[PDB]
Amino acid sequence: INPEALNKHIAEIIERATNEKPRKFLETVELQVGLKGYDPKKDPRFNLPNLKLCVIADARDADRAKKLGLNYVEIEHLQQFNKDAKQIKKFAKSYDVFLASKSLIRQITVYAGPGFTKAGRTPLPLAPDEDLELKVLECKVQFKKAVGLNWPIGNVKMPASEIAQNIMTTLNFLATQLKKGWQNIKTVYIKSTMGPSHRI
RNA sequence: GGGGCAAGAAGACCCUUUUGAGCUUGACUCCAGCCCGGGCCUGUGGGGCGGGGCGGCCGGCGCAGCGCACAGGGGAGGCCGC
Repeated sequence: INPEALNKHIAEIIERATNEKPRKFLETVELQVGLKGYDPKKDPRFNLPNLKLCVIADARDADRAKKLGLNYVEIEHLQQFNKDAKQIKKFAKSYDVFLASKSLIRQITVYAGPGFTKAGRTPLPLAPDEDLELKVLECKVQFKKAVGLNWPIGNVKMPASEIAQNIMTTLNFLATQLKKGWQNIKTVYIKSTMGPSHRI
């Protein structure tokens, strides 16, 4: 049950991995959970709660975004969205997670903001005075029709004790989401990006 | 032998009764009988198939695109010269 020993090995295999390593300990850690007593047809589905967010925002949010290092955009490609509809698929893939503006809600809501979600991207509302900076820090369950759920503990090189806190939070939450409870999950795995999986 | 509505015989016809019986069925509720399955009786052996668990490995076409994309993640570089 103790996941600490398997986490302790993670640093050891990291030695030969190398990798792209953006704010990663030479890789990204993952939690892969198998499932039992559940199928896509029935409905106890629940959606609940380096890394990046697309700052589709306005003045000040843009100024902090260049200073932080996040891409910032407004009406330039808003109108160009009318010119190309593939443009909304191109920019949704361009940013794994997105970040809308509360002030700039007006322009995207009337336009391609739900179009962004047609490909599958909904940006997160941000007034510039509210800290776009601390929203990054804020950054889940998704049974839907997927029986097998894999999430990333993160490109975390942070202490293994923090790593085990997140390995636990997801796990108690997954059971809280599963009607049987902790006995609806067949397997729990912890692994490096190109490295092998280790159990709980 | 006309009458004594002469005598038998608490009409056996037909009604009534929360009164019966015999028979019937595809009435309601059932019982023997029988058929069927498993347990017990009930020993001493030899096999074979299938499930579950494990456990290797192999696969999967609307073409749009680059081709059969099984999917959930990681992932821009690893370790394929990819």
